[PDB]
Amino acid sequence: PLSGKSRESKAKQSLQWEKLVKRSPALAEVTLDAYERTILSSIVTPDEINITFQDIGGLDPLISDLHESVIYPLMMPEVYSNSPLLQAPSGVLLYGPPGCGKTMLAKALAKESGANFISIRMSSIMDKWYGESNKIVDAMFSLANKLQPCIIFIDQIDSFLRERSSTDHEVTATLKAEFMTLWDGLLNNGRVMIIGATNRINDIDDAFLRRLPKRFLVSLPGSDQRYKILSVLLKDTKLDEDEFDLQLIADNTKGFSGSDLKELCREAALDAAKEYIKQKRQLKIRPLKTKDFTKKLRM
Amino acid sequence: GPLSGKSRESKAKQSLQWEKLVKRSPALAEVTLDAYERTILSSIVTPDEINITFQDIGGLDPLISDLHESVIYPLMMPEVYSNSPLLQAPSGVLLYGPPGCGKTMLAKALAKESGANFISIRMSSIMDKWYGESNKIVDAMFSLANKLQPCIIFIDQIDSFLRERSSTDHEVTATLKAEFMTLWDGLLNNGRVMIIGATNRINDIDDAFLRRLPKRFLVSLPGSDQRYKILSVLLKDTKLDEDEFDLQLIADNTKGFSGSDLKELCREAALDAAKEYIKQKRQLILKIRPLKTKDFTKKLRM
Amino acid sequence: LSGKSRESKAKQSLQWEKLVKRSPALAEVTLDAYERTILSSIVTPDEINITFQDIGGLDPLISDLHESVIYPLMMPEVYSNSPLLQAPSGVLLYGPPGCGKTMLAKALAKESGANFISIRMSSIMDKWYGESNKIVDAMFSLANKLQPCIIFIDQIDSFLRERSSTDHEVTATLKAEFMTLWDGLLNNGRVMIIGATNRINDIDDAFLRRLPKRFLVSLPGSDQRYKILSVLLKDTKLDEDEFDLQLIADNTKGFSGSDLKELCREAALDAAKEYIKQKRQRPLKTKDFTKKLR
Amino acid sequence: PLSGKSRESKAKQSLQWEKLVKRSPALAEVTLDAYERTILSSIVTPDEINITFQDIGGLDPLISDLHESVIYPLMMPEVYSNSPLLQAPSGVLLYGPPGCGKTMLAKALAKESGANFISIRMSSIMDKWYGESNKIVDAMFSLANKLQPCIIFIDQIDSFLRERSSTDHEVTATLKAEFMTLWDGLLNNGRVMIIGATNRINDIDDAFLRRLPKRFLVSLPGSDQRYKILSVLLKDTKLDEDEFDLQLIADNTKGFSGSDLKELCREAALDAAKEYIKQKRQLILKIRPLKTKDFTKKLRM
Amino acid sequence: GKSRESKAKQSLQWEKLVKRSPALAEVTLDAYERTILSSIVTPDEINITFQDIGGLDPLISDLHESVIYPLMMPEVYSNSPLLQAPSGVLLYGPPGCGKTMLAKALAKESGANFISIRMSSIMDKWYGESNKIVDAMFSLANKLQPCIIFIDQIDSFLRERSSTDHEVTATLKAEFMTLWDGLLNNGRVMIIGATNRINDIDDAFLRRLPKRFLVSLPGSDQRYKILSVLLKDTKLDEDEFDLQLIADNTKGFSGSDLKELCREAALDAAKEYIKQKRQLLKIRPLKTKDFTKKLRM
Amino acid sequence: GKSRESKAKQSLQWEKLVKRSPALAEVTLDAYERTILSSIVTPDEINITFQDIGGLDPLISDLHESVIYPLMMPEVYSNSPLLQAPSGVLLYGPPGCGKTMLAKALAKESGANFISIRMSSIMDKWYGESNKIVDAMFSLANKLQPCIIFIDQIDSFLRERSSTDHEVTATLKAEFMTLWDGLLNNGRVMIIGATNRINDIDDAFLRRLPKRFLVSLPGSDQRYKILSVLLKDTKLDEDEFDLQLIADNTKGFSGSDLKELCREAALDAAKEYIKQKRQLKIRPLKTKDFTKKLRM
Ligand SMILES: Nc1ncnc2c1ncn2[C@@H]1O[C@H](COP(=O)(O)OP(=O)(O)OP(=O)(O)O)[C@@H](O)[C@H]1O
Ligand SMILES: Nc1ncnc2c1ncn2[C@@H]1O[C@H](COP(=O)(O)OP(=O)(O)OP(=O)(O)O)[C@@H](O)[C@H]1O
Ligand SMILES: Nc1ncnc2c1ncn2[C@@H]1O[C@H](COP(=O)(O)OP(=O)(O)OP(=O)(O)O)[C@@H](O)[C@H]1O
Ligand SMILES: Nc1ncnc2c1ncn2[C@@H]1O[C@H](COP(=O)(O)OP(=O)(O)OP(=O)(O)O)[C@@H](O)[C@H]1O
Ligand SMILES: Nc1ncnc2c1ncn2[C@@H]1O[C@H](COP(=O)(O)OP(=O)(O)OP(=O)(O)O)[C@@H](O)[C@H]1O
Ligand SMILES: Nc1ncnc2c1ncn2[C@@H]1O[C@H](COP(=O)(O)OP(=O)(O)OP(=O)(O)O)[C@@H](O)[C@H]1O
Ligand SMILES: [Mg+2]
Ligand SMILES: [Mg+2]
Ligand SMILES: [Mg+2]
Ligand SMILES: [Mg+2]
Ligand SMILES: [Mg+2]
Ligand SMILES: [Mg+2]
Repeated sequence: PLSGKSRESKAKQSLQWEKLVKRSPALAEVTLDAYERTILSSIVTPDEINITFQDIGGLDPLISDLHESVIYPLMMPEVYSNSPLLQAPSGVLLYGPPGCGKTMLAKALAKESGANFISIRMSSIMDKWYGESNKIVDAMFSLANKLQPCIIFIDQIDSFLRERSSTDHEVTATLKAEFMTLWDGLLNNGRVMIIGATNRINDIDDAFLRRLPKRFLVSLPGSDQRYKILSVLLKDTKLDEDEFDLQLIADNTKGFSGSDLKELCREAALDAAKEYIKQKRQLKIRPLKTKDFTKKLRM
Repeated sequence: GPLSGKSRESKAKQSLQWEKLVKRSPALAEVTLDAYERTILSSIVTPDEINITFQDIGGLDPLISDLHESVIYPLMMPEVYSNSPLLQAPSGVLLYGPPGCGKTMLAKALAKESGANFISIRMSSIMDKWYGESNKIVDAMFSLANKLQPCIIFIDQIDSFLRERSSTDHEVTATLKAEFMTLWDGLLNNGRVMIIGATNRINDIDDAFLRRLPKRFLVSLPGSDQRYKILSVLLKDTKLDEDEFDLQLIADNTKGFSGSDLKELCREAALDAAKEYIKQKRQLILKIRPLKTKDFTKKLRM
Repeated sequence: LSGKSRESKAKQSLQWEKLVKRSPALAEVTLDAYERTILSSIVTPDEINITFQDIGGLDPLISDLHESVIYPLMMPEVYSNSPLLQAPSGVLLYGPPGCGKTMLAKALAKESGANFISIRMSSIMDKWYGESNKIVDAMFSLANKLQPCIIFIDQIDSFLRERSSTDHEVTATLKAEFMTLWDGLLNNGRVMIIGATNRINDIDDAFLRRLPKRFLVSLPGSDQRYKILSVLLKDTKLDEDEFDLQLIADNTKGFSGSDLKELCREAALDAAKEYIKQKRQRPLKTKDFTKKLR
Repeated sequence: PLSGKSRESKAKQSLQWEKLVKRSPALAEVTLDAYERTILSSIVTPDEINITFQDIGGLDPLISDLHESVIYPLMMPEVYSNSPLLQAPSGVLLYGPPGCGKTMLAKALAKESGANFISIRMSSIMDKWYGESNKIVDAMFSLANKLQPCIIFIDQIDSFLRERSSTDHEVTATLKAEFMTLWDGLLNNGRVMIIGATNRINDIDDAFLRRLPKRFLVSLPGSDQRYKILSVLLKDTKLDEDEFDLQLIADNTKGFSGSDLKELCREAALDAAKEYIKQKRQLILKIRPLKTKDFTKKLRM
Repeated sequence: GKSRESKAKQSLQWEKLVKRSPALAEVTLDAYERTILSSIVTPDEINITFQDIGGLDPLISDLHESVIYPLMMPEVYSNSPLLQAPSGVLLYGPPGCGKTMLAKALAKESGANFISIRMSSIMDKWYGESNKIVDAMFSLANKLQPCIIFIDQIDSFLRERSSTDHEVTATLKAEFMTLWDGLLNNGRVMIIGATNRINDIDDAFLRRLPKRFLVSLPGSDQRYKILSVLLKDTKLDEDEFDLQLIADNTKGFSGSDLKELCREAALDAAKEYIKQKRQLLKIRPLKTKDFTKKLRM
Repeated sequence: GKSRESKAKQSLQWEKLVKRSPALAEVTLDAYERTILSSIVTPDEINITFQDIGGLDPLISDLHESVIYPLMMPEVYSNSPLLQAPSGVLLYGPPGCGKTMLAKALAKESGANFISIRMSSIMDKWYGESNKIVDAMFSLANKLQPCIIFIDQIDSFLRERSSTDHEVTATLKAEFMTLWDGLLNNGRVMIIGATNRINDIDDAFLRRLPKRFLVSLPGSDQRYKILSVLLKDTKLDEDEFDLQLIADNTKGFSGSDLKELCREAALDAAKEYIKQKRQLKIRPLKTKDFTKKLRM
């Protein structure tokens, strides 16, 4: 193990295992090894994510495609048992320009999708002790198999699954080989699926990119997609009907990512409520206007 | 006395795999093992654990027949070949090629249909942080493969295990790979042990390890007829349209598609064609409509 | 790990005690070993001599930075009415060198009231395998533990370089880990990562999106040069009639804040050499400034 | 605890000891330590080897040089006792490209040469327990001295004797230092010679390379050498009297190692006889004589 | 192991056993059996009811239906030979959960004669004394026919056999394996074990413990039941006290952790009354707030 | 054990126990119990008051009202069964703080019989002797009913159990777990332990230590209080001496660091008086002596 020895890590693992058993009572009889228990600290429950698929704007076709091709085949195998071709992908890639909502879809998958979610970082695998990283990867796949509808999420997967080179470190090379062997090898994986989000799809190795067959292009939002982005972002605000012209705001945000639109919303909200902020600091928020956004917009 | 592989579930897996091996070959009941060989026993792959036969791999029929006549028959039927010393099975086999073209499929078919005892070894079973334990693990792997006399030591992604040795290589990894070369082809040669590897990067393998893999199978990208064969195999046990489905057009337009790409395309086509049935069943919780060429070519890029 | 050194352990204990004195609620907080090593990089108050009143020219940028960064972060009760009023996840200071970005970070460290972590590439890279990623993860977990926290990366162009094949494996996986913790599945608390850079094109786009609030600390305007000269020449004897700051500001064309500092230092030093000579054996005037001007 | 705790290990050690005493009756009076008993499992007898010096083709000058400079100075010291310089080397390095015949020569030294053979491996040397590896190395040298004409063969010796650095393990550092001391130190090994085989000679430490002073370069075969290797491999195999032309195959196999030629011969015999095995498998008469085309169809030409 | 206090304890336990079961009277005991008699646990020495263990009701029911009733009432199960009592029982799990509570309730409410043996009574410095002690333990257990031999933290006694073990430890383990299941099999004797490290137990020793109970960490409803049991005969506020909130917010808590939390909460709630009593009505009824001060949410 | 000096010490401790608690008379102790009796410490041997621990006043009060009063005054806490004393107490934190100081103050004036055991007493070479020693330790602690068994540096004794541990250490730990919380539970016996490495302690052993006190490094106010306590019964200047400056510049210091600083400052301030005495009063302490050694 050599990572779940600390008392805080053991407490985290017990919390996550208790949550998993509460969600799936059949997991009570499932026993884990020390390395699998080390992986348990990477289990991410729907309670940790405060983000629903409803908070995703401009990706409704992508969400429906993701559902009907990924979520339901993984989560409803009885429905899809008419043909053996109706299966969940062995991997899923969410690739696109930065700020368009790949990790948003990952958070919604952690929350809304029934699948147990393991979000694994490189730091939780790379161990300086010899041969520990490969055992950690093997136990991650073993634990994902034991929690049978599991999703292994690797954020920024381009670095994890980088094109193998002769200059790669030995432990990294054995890590990548072990991941390729367990991901698709002699021994099949039962309803275990790997999800990756990345900005550079070309940095991913060809043999790793092959193991991510279902790829979702979370591209820069269109005009309508920006309209839905703004509608989702300015939820739970004033949004006066006469003072606000959302369509003009959406068309003025040419080449704007979702994170940039969040920044624009935050700036406009801070500027519009600044008088109320000063009054509250000394001791209502004015309706949001197109003037505030247009002042913050370049146009 | 290895410090790893002594877990209770690991011991249960070793007992189960040994039971399966003894049931397959009753002569192995008298065979005794050391503890390190018992930890190697967890990597034994028994034919019931594999769902893939040689009939499930399409477009590699010349390769499959060549693999049979040059690898499987000289190893599994030595009495037929016991007339010339040059008719012996190769000491190693390399299935190399672009990703997704069917190397693990051939490994699965070798584990199932060949009848050789199969050890699929991963590096996490070999690397041990304790000093001189990886070498003992490798020695036990070769000793166990010699005890189960017709054996295949399969190492998937063997280009990482048998990578080009260098001065920057780790000490334990260097002695591990040197021990692997010594046991693979050295003094006291193995009886009927064959080491099969699968790589995407053949040029990453060391020259000495490569020499020890004299039989090389290039599982290259499929051609038009080969892609038709893969599409026909993948679309078996599935309702297909009559006088409307054009598999030849799909195979022709899938230029550069590996077998995994065709598998994903077939999966997506089945998901698209059955979507109305999926909705109807979800409402409950006709049948799947026959797959047309328009269904395949909708998402197929030309 | 750097926590083996006796001096490093003493520094970590001193920084932890300063943090606990600042925030008494941190007494019950336990830290990992890697977070303890990150504790050596923490810049508590009463170490920085730079105040927000010590920066001239960029006072509108100071007020904008306050109202958009410090108050949203340090006063969540005022901004808690709406979920769009939270502090930015990242803040960028970019422009030409010598314009006061480092003082802006220093005044933020002294005056904002949030715990300040100043990290560097040299203090983040480790010799062993996987220790850099664990160190980055501990940095983010520590910044979450000290709930109002500002992580500073001076010369953030090098730390957040655009990813390419020429980058080392350790650096690439470090940057990916930084991305994952900065904006990933697990939302951070009131953690803000701030960097000062000279080149804005060297920053990765996926790291630029993580710095939504960008402040252009550019070359000063003429009124800004006047404010800079007034701040720099404070508590200094100046002539009531001979000294005139207007033409000093007007003649300084294409001069940054560091260049204005250099001009002020030379003008003060040529006059103070006479005082040193008198000691061995006069207010500052404009003519000394104009002599060095070209 | 000590290594080799298996009952099969005890059976192997006792069998090898009985073989050694049968070969040389003088060894019966020699008592062994526990670690020397564990080293006894690495004893290689000529009955375990089926490769003689006649099975190695294209290396006749190297084989004769190896004999007259290594085997005869060691196995027949009476002849060489006239001069103190006429002595066996402290070590022998068989280095070269992979597949060229170094392990063939080691097998032939184990079989034909009368020296007791210790084919040691790193799995029988390295031990996790403290100080056991050094005692194993010491007892290896003690046993080699007891079985007085002895060859300690370490295959892939570039990993055992790799260039020492500050990054090596403490156990390996003391292991290498103990091997260095016993190999060439104060106390003199009588007729113990350490033969090594490697592909990377440059990976060996200079202080260990100087302990392997008789170096044999088993290089890639020439056309004459390839002809001899093919003639050796194709012996006791039916070949065509007229259509078969070995010289053309030898000329066309440029850069082919001995292993490459062995694989070529194996696949040529498989494809040439393929009608015979098909009939036999149908049943379950005569193998067709091998022709030039059988090697040509498997060659690049 | 002979001393005046120990001899008095042995005599007291023997009269307790004789008064409990008249058949056990007029039975000759060896000196080593007499020494083993000091480890006999009687029902009055245990203050734990089966009702004092909450959150394990399926485990209590399974224990009664598979362990206690087959051992205690063979007459009901006499029709089929397959309904016999287990040779051994293992109560394994993480520390904190009620393995010792289960063992205490077995010592009090199963009705079997109980031998709670410890390593001090078994291990003996002199030659061959420990094996004779184990032999006498099994002989005494056979003499009191419905006997339970409870070895708490049984992973230390039944640890995996190795060469590094002492000669006397290996002989002890082999003697225990021989008497546990060998020739001349025992009567209604069951060796109940409790441990945290099940993997440390030897394979043959685990084989001799067929019926294994996993007393895992409590779930939310099990925590609610444990908190309800621990707060029995304790005044609780009618409206302020919310036990479900405390059960849901004590994630990862074992039963011992809940006991300590309840003790600390009671102390904090009754601090004012305790100070008033020390310097001179009743303890203040416990609220949710008292537990949430100590809670880390 | 089984020595003339050892038996004399055991007899002396037994007379001290019977003198303090008259009900302990006519109580028979086994040979191993008599051996454990040499580890009994008494208020005479400990010359440290709870008032001699500065800065830890909230910890002192918490320790009192949650440990000492529930253990030594059971009549007050009688009505509610949940008001019992903890089965164990752990004092953990960085070295230098008052963990042993707290243990000494508990040994003096908590009123409990104290067994300050060390690993030389418990661990024995002979077979089964250490388990019998632990059993007799618990039997003696139960006999002296309000007892406290203090094990300084308890991380080593209660370390995480492993199969690579010696069989006697594993058996010793299992016996300690069984007697600490098992069948036939102890009376008013509490196991207090001090450590710097709480993470080294086993999960079952840490479970058996429910009450845990973090004696962390002193703050500025705590440093002032510790300096005031350490500089008691010594002469300090009325005008030159200011404790707040020294407490401010002693950043990151523990109590031990302050004790050594105070000792160095006292030596340097009394150096000339000591030289005069060696040739043949104490100069009042000023801030110059403390800030001279201080590196700020
Ligand atoms: N489809 C969307 N719906 C709603 N908000 C969105 C959407 N896309 C982006 N955003 C906003 O922009 C932010 C982008 O964060 P996120 O982590 O999802 O980006 P990303 O696409 O994964 O980028 P990167 O991989 O570079 O981190 C979100 O937190 C949200 O505030
Ligand atoms: N010739 C084929 N016939 C049928 N299916 C195939 C064929 N080739 C590949 N596939 C499909 O591709 C999937 C992946 O297994 P495959 O054997 O292709 O991996 P691989 O070729 O070893 O590539 P990698 O080295 O990247 O693992 C299989 O599930 C299989 O369904
Ligand atoms: N507004 C200002 N008021 C006073 N001095 C200033 C101001 N701006 C810059 N300076 C001077 O510029 C010098 C250069 O440091 P400064 O903080 O400006 O660097 P910077 O803008 O962060 O540049 P870089 O990225 O090259 O480090 C300072 O030492 C300071 O004297
Ligand atoms: N000179 C030769 N004559 C006949 N056969 C040869 C010759 N060299 C090699 N071979 C064939 O190649 C096979 C392997 O050769 P060998 O094991 O000696 O390789 P090597 O030179 O030791 O390389 P490595 O050090 O990588 O093992 C032998 O079984 C033999 O049949
Ligand atoms: N299921 C439960 N119901 C009620 N109280 C419990 C339960 N489990 C534990 N407790 C409380 O916790 C205390 C300790 O529990 P117990 O003695 O069963 O643990 P243990 O099995 O000895 O731990 P270990 O596994 O470390 O030996 C008991 O005094 C009891 O009050
Ligand atoms: N709170 C305090 N008030 C006064 N003096 C103190 C205090 N804490 C420590 N000291 C000084 O430290 C000395 C004892 O230190 P102590 O042994 O308690 O440290 P510790 O934390 O127990 O060390 P360790 O954990 O390494 O055993 C005493 O002589 C005392 O002068
Ligand atoms: Mg992202
Ligand atoms: Mg594959
Ligand atoms: Mg700067
Ligand atoms: Mg060789
Ligand atoms: Mg217990
Ligand atoms: Mg102490």
